[PDB]
Amino acid sequence: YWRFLALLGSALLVGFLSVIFALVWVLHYREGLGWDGSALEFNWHPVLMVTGFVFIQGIAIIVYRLPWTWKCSKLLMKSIHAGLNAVAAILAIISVVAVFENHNVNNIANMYSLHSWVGLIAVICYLLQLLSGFSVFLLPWAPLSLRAFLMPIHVYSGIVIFGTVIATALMGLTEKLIFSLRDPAYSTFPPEGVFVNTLGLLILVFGALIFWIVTRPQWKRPKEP
Amino acid sequence: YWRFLALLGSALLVGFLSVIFALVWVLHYREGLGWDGSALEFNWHPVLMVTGFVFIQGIAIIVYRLPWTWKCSKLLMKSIHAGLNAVAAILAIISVVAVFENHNVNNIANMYSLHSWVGLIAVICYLLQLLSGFSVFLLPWAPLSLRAFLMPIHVYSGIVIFGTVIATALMGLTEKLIFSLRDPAYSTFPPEGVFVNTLGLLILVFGALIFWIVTRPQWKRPKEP
Ligand code: HEM
Ligand code: HEM
Ligand code: HEM
Ligand code: HEM
Ligand SMILES: O=C1O[C@H]([C@@H](O)CO)C(O)=C1O
Ligand SMILES: O=C1O[C@H]([C@@H](O)CO)C(O)=C1O
Ligand SMILES: O=C1O[C@H]([C@@H](O)CO)C(O)=C1O
Ligand SMILES: O=C1O[C@H]([C@@H](O)CO)C(O)=C1O
Ligand SMILES: [Zn+2]
Ligand SMILES: [Zn+2]
Repeated sequence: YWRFLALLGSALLVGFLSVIFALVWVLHYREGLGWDGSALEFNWHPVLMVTGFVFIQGIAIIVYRLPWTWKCSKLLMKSIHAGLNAVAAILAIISVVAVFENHNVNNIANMYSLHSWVGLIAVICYLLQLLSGFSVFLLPWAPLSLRAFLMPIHVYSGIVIFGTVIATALMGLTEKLIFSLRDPAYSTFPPEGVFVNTLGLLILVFGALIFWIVTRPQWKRPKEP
Repeated sequence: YWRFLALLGSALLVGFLSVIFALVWVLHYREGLGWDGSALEFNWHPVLMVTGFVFIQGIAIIVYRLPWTWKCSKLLMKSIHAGLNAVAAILAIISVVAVFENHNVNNIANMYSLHSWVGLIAVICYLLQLLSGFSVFLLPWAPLSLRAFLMPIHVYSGIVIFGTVIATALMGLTEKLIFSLRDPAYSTFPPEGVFVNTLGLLILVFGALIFWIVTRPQWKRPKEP
């Protein structure tokens, strides 16, 4: 229980450092934020993605395993889980729309890269996990048998999409650093290169912590009567 | 059992398509292979990495869950598991040495990228899982209690390193396509862009299949007496 406390502690810390490093990076090293820059608008993409898709979803994934909720309502924890994932969906759609906007405005191509393919798959599958999850596990009419055999799929899919999102983030960082750090070139180890690489590792470690927490059987929410 | 057969079937298929797509890509679209090209030598990197690190390790990770081995020796299955992971280590070290060689020969920088940071971490941790795994679980002198509490770490770490390796592969593809596809630019959807993006997705799906297989409790190797 207290070693769980230390794990949730570390996960929260690394996660918040991921968001801080995202913000510091776009504000300091890049040009900033804004709703038309146009790269000012683009840099909403990494910031949103880290914030909702990696961090908020990272937390939503393990919301049920907090002990101070075990004797809380299941319908309430379903509400927190659904809603937290929902904030993360909204933010990720906003983040993808930002890129489609900066690109259509600036006459760049869409969906040519592997980062966008994987990314868009993870987004679509995230909304399918959200819709099925909401129309089976929150909603009332779904027969208990349908919950019974959707559940292992739904847990697995959640972990898979989480990982895929981490992998797409690291691909995103790479694309941005290679495109942007031309002179000083990325190869020359410039300050933004080390800073962003570190943010990468933080996003990675945070994934590792969330996976550890979420795969302890001794911290699963104790089964309902 | 037969739905397991179909899963191992699909995993093997997608895995072999990953290796085929790697080879077709470096041989067709790039310049080829060789032990001094110098990019001929480099293109050993993706090919080796896909082959040993993604595929051979993908198989080693689920070797114990094949039913036709459940009433086989545990020491034998430990041998296959160890040895398969060992082939994958050898190949991955060869693959990293290839890059350090092409780069030192051609005066490029080392370890400036996030793909190399994560990649090198995954390699070091893969050799630490290999050494600890070999000096606890194959070797005789390790007290059963030390196996008892190393095991959940060791399973977790294996799954984490597998995923990290998948993420580093996708980062690698991205780097290579962005560096190499200058004219026709990657953005222009050239044939190699679609082919390699597809190889990316195959590497991804293969990871998903291996994770599904390896997290079915009904396919864990039945515990020793
Ligand atoms: C993109 C959206 C979602 C993702 C990534 C996701 C992910 C997950 C994950 C990873 C778990 C395993 C947690 C654990 O066992 O500790 C889980 C459990 C669960 N999820 Fe979701 N989920 C999503 C949407 C939803 C929605 C909308 C609902 C609606 C009620 C829902 C209901 C549940 C339930 C009931 C559990 C079982 C909790 C337990 O007793 O351990 N999920 N989810
Ligand atoms: C991890 C979750 C992420 C997802 C799911 C995701 C998804 C996407 C999608 C669908 C696109 C295509 C948009 C378009 O074609 O206009 C895109 C573009 C892009 N993203 Fe991400 N993204 C993520 C994170 C990041 C991060 C953290 C960065 C950091 C800089 C980044 C950098 C880029 C860049 C440079 C592009 C345009 C180049 C391209 O089309 O590949 N992405 N992303
Ligand atoms: C990089 C090297 C390695 C990786 C990635 C790795 C990965 C894994 C994974 C993912 C599992 C879980 C499989 C399952 O539960 O179905 C596992 C199980 C196991 N591994 Fe390893 N392993 C490595 C090295 C070794 C070595 C050298 C040994 C030496 C004997 C070993 C011994 C075992 C044992 C005994 C099990 C339990 C099998 C069972 O009864 O289910 N591992 N390994
Ligand atoms: C997935 C497992 C992989 C691992 C663990 C890995 C690891 C590494 C390491 C440690 C380096 C640094 C070598 C040096 O600095 O000279 C490197 C470089 C490189 N790798 Fe990978 N690699 C992997 C897969 C791939 C794949 C599939 C490609 C496909 C083209 C690729 C493309 C590159 C490129 C272009 C470089 C040089 C640029 C750089 O330093 O980032 N890698 N890799
Ligand atoms: O609706 C639900 O389904 C799961 C599980 O019981 C499925 O077997 C769960 O925790 C609910 O409250
Ligand atoms: O976000 C991007 O960065 C590069 C380039 O615009 C930098 O000048 C690019 O092509 C993107 O899509
Ligand atoms: O050496 C071993 O340790 C594990 C497990 O028993 C640990 O509890 C296993 O399968 C062995 O043969
Ligand atoms: O493997 C590589 O591809 C590019 C470049 O060499 C292509 O001309 C680069 O810098 C690498 O390290
Ligand atoms: Zn852009
Ligand atoms: Zn090179």
